[PDB]
Amino acid sequence: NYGITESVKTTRSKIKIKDIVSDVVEKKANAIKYFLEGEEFKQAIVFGAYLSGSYIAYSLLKDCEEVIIVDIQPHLKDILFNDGIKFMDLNKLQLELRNGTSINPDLVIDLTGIGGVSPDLISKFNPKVLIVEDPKGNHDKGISKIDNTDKRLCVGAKKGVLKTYRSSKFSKTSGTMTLVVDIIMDSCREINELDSVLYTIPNLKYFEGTVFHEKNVKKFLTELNMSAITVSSIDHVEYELEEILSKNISRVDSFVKEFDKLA
Amino acid sequence: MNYGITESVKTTRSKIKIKDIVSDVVEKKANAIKYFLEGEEFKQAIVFGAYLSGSYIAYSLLKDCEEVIIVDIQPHLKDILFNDGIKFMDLNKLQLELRNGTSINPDLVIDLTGIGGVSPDLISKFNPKVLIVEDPKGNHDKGISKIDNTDKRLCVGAKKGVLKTYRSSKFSKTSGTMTLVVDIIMDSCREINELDSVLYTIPNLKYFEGTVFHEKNVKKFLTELNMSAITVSSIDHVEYELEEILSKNISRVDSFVKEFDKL
Amino acid sequence: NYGITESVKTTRSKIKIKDIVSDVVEKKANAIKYFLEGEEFKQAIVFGAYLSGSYIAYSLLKDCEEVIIVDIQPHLKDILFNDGIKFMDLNKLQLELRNGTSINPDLVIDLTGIGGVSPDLISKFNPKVLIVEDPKGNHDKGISKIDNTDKRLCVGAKKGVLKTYRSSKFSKTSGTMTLVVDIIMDSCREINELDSVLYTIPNLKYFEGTVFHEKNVKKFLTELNMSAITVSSIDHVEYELEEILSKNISRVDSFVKEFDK
Amino acid sequence: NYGITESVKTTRSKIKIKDIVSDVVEKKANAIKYFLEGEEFKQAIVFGAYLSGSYIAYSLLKDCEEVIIVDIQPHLKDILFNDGIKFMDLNKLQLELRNGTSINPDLVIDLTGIGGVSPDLISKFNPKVLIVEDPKGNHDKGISKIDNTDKRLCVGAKKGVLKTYRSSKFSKTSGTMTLVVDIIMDSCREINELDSVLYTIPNLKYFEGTVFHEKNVKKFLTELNMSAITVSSIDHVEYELEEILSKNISRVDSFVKEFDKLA
Ligand SMILES: Nc1ncnc2c1ncn2[C@@H]1O[C@H](CSCC[C@H](N)C(=O)O)[C@@H](O)[C@H]1O
Ligand SMILES: Nc1ncnc2c1ncn2[C@@H]1O[C@H](CSCC[C@H](N)C(=O)O)[C@@H](O)[C@H]1O
Ligand SMILES: Nc1ncnc2c1ncn2[C@@H]1O[C@H](CSCC[C@H](N)C(=O)O)[C@@H](O)[C@H]1O
Ligand SMILES: Nc1ncnc2c1ncn2[C@@H]1O[C@H](CSCC[C@H](N)C(=O)O)[C@@H](O)[C@H]1O
Ligand SMILES: Cc1c(O)cc(O)nc1CC(=O)O
Ligand SMILES: Cc1c(O)cc(O)nc1CC(=O)O
Ligand SMILES: Cc1c(O)cc(O)nc1CC(=O)O
Ligand SMILES: Cc1c(O)cc(O)nc1CC(=O)O
Repeated sequence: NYGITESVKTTRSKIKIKDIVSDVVEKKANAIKYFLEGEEFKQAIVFGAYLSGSYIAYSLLKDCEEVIIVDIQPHLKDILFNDGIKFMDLNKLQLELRNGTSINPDLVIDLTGIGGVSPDLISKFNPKVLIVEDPKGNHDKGISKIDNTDKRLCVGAKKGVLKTYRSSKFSKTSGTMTLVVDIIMDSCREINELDSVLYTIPNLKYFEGTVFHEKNVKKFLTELNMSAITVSSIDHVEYELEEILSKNISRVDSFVKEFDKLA
Repeated sequence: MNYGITESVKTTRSKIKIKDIVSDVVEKKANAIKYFLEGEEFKQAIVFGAYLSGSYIAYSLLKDCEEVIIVDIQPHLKDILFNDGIKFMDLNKLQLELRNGTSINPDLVIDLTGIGGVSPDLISKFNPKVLIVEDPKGNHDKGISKIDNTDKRLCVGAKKGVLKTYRSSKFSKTSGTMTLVVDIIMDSCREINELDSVLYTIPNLKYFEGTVFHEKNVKKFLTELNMSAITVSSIDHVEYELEEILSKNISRVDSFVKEFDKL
Repeated sequence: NYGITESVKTTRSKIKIKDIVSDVVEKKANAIKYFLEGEEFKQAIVFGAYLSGSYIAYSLLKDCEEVIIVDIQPHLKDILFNDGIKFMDLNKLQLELRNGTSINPDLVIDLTGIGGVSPDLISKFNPKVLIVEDPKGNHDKGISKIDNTDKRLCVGAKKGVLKTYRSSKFSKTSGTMTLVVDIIMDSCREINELDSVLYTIPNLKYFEGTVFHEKNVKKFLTELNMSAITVSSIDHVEYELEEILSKNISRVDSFVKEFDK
Repeated sequence: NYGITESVKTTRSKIKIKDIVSDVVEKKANAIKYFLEGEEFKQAIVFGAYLSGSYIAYSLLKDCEEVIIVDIQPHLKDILFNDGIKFMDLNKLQLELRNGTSINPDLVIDLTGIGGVSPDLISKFNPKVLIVEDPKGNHDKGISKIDNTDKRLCVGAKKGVLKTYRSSKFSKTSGTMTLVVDIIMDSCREINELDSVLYTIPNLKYFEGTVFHEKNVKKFLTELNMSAITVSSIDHVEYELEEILSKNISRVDSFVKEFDKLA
């Protein structure tokens, strides 16, 4: 399409924010898959539905008979896309733990990160495998101080820490939201330098507010259908726009590092 | 300022709104013109290009100009004018009145249309005391220089001037108010993200130009500008630094009319 | 080609600082050539021997019968590589201008920039063509304040301003040195992001000091033979290193903008 | 000092490369000091004299009766400034281990990083404390692949990993040379943006080559006495130049992260 006049072009990227989220959640899910080495489980409990928790739970359905997503926010059941996954709010979980025997997972995954699940609640399980997502990205004193990932690695015969970074680029956290935003912002800066570009728009907003303040998952999902970037230019930049975004998405590297505990 | 996903993370929306950035930029352009005019009074001022800075620049000319007329190829842009003292004419109505009338004979002509805008031929039909042409070019870009014809538009007026707007020490592709606002926001984000404890920084941007020229909805566009320029997720307070970074980037904008002497 | 151990490689760029200087001076000389449209001159006077002036004077020898380089520093005669170019210091030029008739150029080119040639000295000529190099690059208030390029365009039937920028990149001035330094620095940042790179070294120093403080052109020319960049990496980066540098050299765009009457 | 004419000022930074090196080696030595909690040792063995190793060995003399620096390069004995530090080449250490009993350290520190000490040689010791310097900085696939820091933490009752990063900035390694170079380069970017600056020169060269190819420590030490940055500007920037460098040096954060065997 054209801009203000036919002398300027407007190009909306084919890559949408949801395609960026998808690629990142998938890398996290594949990092977990690789660490699990094809092991099968009777009951998997995943803490934290947003943002990568939903796909990671879907990915566990193949080798896990029962997959339970647990979240402190009951409205996050709406972020699950597959009915095979069971959703439990934190109160219902804690209630069932005390007055029941149905909760005894062999796989526990903590994806809550900063200010999330307490090591105390994790200590109530005895799984074969414990995976804790490390929210820390590149160095930041403020984030390191509030982080307690090591304290959460208190159960499981096998323990692992899910780490996610961008090769050659700086990111403050390993969070899917942070990574998507950083991939978009870095692509923007390089796209603006392409010949004939007037300006580059990253189609961003505080998406996290839609999910946790407005409590509207449906609206949040609609907001992710937006082109990641919109560019105003004199010449065609469509090909270079997709290449810069794809290259930045490809920088994402996710892996589970085994936390050695001999006893 | 509010909590994010949990009480361990804060969300800070900047006090500075996108409209405050737009306002500061348009005002710098209007003051650059004011300074160049040296208090000279005019009977009829014609301003080509209502969007984005033309609206305020026309309002600023009302003091020393008896009649101020905004001319735009888009008739719906009459909605971007905020003062009823500014007369609005579409390009057809102007061209018609020029041929079959004598009411159009301005002593002050201002072309703010930039890229793919007013033709030097239409400018040649006037004989003002002062001609000011806004140069859309920012920092060097071959694609933009090729399409630019600012020098060809400086064909009339006893006194000629070129309105130039740049960001001191920073790169911008154009002098456009939209380009500058976007670049100020993006550069502020880059620096804000480096503050200690910041997780991620969101520039609240979108293709605002599309709302004005594709959707043809000025009202919606104006509402979209009321949004905070930046939203930050952090562990610690960044509210004061967030405003300081933005203010410093807004201050980098330098607008001036360079006299194009001729005899 | 190994570093501290055989597990790390050291790669010195094939492109030398002199190759970057050469490419930038040639772009400036070609910008002037295109503006002159093949016009022939009897006497060309070029103010400012360092850094592009030397090559620009050499490039004028084809269409100019006499080419004179003028400079406030007499030792800069050493930066001229062709004996066909005549060298005069600023004092000798001013003396001859006042008490003589041998100086009456039809082509005047001012390349001194910041704190250089006075509009008063330029006003003493009546050439067919005048070219003033604009030292300003991208926007900077401090540099704009001290700049007086417009005041120097006071003579010549045809006037032009030599402008040089880097497309899509920020540079404070249009000066050859600054452009070489900025090309090197920007290449280094992108090279550091290549996979397996540990660190990237721009082989820079205050080269200007060797020329104007130490007053040693020979040493300065030897200093330019160094590789522009040295990289420590686990994997091969030879070709990417040359591609990033070449792309940054290619961003340089020089042109003479005609100043009407 | 002036430049080409008196209209331009040349400013050489008061901060020398050696001062930036000093701040980085000292932070590493203080990170180790803090981790050791004042514990005293009979024999400390430090692998890798260059670059931070020499000062780290000097810092251990207070609480260690015997401090031995071990290096694969015999000429690196020249980088040690204090005669109290005993120097042994790699061959001499391995020979004495097999045909002797004088080598039985209670403190082992591996600072060799990439392509350095083999876990096999580390396995030959039985110290009270083992500290392995992690050479990895922020994420890079190539560097992570060649890194084997975890495999080197095979001995010691107490294990620690010395990590060094730049808060909010990207660095490929934790190496003293990499950090100094990155601090200088980042300071240049910001210094170049100061008003009136024409250009900024980082006074860098391949210093590592002087030490390992030319095998001249003396020359290397002389090369570090140079000002870190030289700036050409119209106005005074002395105070800002030192402030930008100091702020970048301050971003360096070194710490030993404990690895608990719990056995
Ligand atoms: N104690 C707790 N128990 C269960 N869920 C929690 C929790 N504390 C926070 N959460 C939930 O966990 C999520 C924290 S955000 C996690 C981001 C995720 N690691 C990613 O990279 O996408 C939110 O859905 C929040 O509501
Ligand atoms: N030939 C013409 N005559 C009158 N108005 C025109 C025109 N071509 C474009 N325009 C109008 O001029 C504007 C071009 S956008 C101008 C951007 C402006 N310089 C700024 O910095 O804000 C739009 O309002 C457009 O509709
Ligand atoms: N008044 C004057 N007359 C003649 N030469 C001068 C002068 N003032 C300065 N110079 C010389 O002009 C040069 C200024 S350096 C300018 C940089 C050059 N435009 C480039 O891009 O390479 C120096 O060689 C200096 O000795
Ligand atoms: N197997 C080995 N045994 C002992 N020293 C070694 C070694 N391999 C390399 N070295 C030495 O250890 C140093 C590796 S350089 C590591 C850089 C250091 N971590 C810093 O940040 O300053 C060099 O001096 C090298 O000669
Ligand atoms: C990673 C992360 C987290 O674990 C908790 C929180 O509140 N915010 C983030 C940032 C993000 O979601 O990207
Ligand atoms: C400057 C400018 C212009 O003159 C014409 C156009 O279509 N777009 C822009 C960019 C902008 O408005 O910022
Ligand atoms: C451009 C320029 C100049 O006009 C005068 C001076 O002294 N230094 C420079 C910088 C440079 O040589 O690049
Ligand atoms: C850290 C490091 C290392 O462990 C091995 C090597 O060859 N180079 C470096 C880089 C540096 O010294 O910064």
